[PDB]
Amino acid sequence: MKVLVTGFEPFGGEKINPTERIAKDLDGIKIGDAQVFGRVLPVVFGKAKEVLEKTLEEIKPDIAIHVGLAPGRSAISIERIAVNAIDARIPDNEGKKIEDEPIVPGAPTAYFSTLPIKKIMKKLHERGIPAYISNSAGLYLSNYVMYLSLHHSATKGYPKMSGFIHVPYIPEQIIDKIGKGQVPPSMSYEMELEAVKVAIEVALEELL
Amino acid sequence: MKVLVTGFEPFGGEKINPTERIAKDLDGIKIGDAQVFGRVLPVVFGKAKEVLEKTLEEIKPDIAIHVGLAPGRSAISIERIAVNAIDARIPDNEGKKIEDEPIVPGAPTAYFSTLPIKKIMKKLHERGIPAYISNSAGLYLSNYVMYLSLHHSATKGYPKMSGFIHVPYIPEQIIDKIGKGQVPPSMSYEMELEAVKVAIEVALEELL
Amino acid sequence: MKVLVTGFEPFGGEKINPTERIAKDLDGIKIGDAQVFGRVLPVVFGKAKEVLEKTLEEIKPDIAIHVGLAPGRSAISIERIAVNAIDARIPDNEGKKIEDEPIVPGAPTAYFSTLPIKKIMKKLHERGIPAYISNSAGLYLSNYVMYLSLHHSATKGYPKMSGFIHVPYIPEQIIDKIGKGQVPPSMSYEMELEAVKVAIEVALEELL
Amino acid sequence: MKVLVTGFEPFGGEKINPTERIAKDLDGIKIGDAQVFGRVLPVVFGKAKEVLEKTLEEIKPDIAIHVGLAPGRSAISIERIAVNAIDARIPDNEGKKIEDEPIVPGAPTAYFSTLPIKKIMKKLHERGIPAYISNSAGLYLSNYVMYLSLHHSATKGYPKMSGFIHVPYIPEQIIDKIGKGQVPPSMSYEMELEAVKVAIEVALEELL
Repeated sequence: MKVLVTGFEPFGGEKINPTERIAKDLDGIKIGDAQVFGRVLPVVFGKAKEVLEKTLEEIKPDIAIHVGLAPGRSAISIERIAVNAIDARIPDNEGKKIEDEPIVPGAPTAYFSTLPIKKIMKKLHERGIPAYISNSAGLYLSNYVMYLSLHHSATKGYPKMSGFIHVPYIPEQIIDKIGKGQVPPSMSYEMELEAVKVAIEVALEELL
Repeated sequence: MKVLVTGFEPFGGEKINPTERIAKDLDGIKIGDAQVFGRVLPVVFGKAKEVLEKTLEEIKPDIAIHVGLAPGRSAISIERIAVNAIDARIPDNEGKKIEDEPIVPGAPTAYFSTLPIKKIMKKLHERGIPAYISNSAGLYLSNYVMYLSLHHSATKGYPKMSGFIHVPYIPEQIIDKIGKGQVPPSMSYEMELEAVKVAIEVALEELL
Repeated sequence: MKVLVTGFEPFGGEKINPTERIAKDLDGIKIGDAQVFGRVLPVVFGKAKEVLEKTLEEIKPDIAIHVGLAPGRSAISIERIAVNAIDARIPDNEGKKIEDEPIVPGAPTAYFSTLPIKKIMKKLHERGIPAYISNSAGLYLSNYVMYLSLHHSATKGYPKMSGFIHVPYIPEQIIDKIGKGQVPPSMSYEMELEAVKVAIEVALEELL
Repeated sequence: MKVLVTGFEPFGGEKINPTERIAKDLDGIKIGDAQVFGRVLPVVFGKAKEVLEKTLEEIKPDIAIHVGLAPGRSAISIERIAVNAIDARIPDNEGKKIEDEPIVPGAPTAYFSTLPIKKIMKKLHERGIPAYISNSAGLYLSNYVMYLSLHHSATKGYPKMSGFIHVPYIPEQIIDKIGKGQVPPSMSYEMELEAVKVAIEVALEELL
């Protein structure tokens, strides 16, 4: 079994992205039988697609789990739908703000996630990790790589399970927002890392 | 040196209060030289005063730090003011909802906290624990024991340093609010317990 | 030109639904040349589809604008996507909580709204009405009638423009939440009614 | 009877302050028998005190009602306590950020508002205006003029009733926050202006 876990580099003035450090910490580990591969994608439209399609070609994983920073979210949000659109409020890391573009012209409006999302969520809960089902992943880079990967799954037969997990801020990133009058929700790094490993595990008890 | 730490029992339909477990975990420990005493107060107007005045009489602490559950807060809130008023929205644990009462008739409108609150906050930050100064402690039981203790300090000469710390929900308490459509901020138990020990330590580097 | 405007009856313990009163206030009026029809649908899965398909059959409108109460929203939210799913958190008004059902089995995952949503939003703004594009309509009755209507548009050729608008609470509904410790955003009735007539007007300058 | 109503000029990057326009709209009107005077104060520490003490000297009002913009509040908040402290997060309009200063050295820690605040709140509610009792006015300019005026009342015998009202944003100010990714609560200008006149009226049925 081969399992891809991606995370992103820091974007829009974040000094840090907790998902980069999750991609890197799950890289090369094995959950029993299954090899896990962890890769960090650019927050750059175009380049992220390119890098993601090479990686899926090269590893050809059975389960792909894409992870992102969802600022101001208070729990682990498990994504239900990727939609065929970019409408970037902020620019990707190269300066490209893209308003109202399809991701794949002619490809479906939307794709549902193939991860067992309610089981993942229920498991997280009995681990005492607060989690819920999100119904929008935005229309920036999370939804973009969440859509391109459910599309390659549909087009090429692999990955077999694909989806997206949004994690809160970690505590160490809150303490300079406090500074400009703001205190967002956070979640410890350790809870987040564990949440994406509990996810990998209910994905494997399902995907055969 | 003697240090009191209080926490409260669960109130208003919480199954758990993280501050009860913090009172109990700091009880009997020693931070160097200083003995720490941890006591859990009732969320019962009247009875909490009684219990708190006996304890301050019996231990006669140099530093008193009172800790409470602040539901929906996203960070450790360090309290600046206790005010002379009850206006309970919900009832205390015995059924007493008290609207617009003074705590001590004739006593001052307000008391400022004697804890080094900005230093505490600054230390918490460099520990990567998100923290801020709160300017209202409500007008229920946190403000009641926060005022009664700044009053005994003013009346009797001890404690020398007194204040209040509000902690978020812990994660294990969020997962049934998710159930009734709500996901509040949470903070890990371990971050909270550490935050109140980093507080005890900057209090002692100050109080001589 | 014929224009359908729907609103819903009160649901889940709301004493009132502002959209029922908007359906009823735009009924029978004319914006120039165009006749406007206002109808109130049930918040009852099944029955709402039935009632909505009869109405579209009987009026055969060129523009259909479906309006709902979005509790806790602070502005007029103009909906981008209806998705093929019910996952009701609360029960519809008859007692049916439906978890994970398709609306139309075999029909597309999603439909984009055919209303000129950015122009509507930009117009609202220059009218000083705060408005934004929402990317999820839930998976209760708003998304259900928002999807059934973009599906009849796709299946039957009419309506030509279809979409959904979510309005805040009106002020008179906030004052009893204050009572159980909550104060949600509200918007005046009059701002809301005006917002859906500014919408009808940029829809008609577009739809020929 | 003489009634002072103050409002503030725009501060910290607000293009507008709705309270300036309320001070100006109630100026010179009469509620029956009672003359109402409306004055706009600077958001400048020092200068606001000066201007407010001249005005109270010159009008010598029986009721003073001080009104301010509370950004991000969703309802009319009626203030309970002015406290003797500045701790400005942002600078006043002249560049002075003042951290941890007393307003009046030697004067009381706090003052309770003399307005009949629950009656005001109850009346607002039966007018369908959402309103609640706030327990902190910040430690910038609202709390500063809210304290200076409860202090002149205590020192000089007039005003007889004094307090502070915090109003939400008005809608026209929300539409450029939407732009930088934010949509705060708003309240229509008209609801706000009416709320401070319903206040003046329950203050006069009380103050003799």
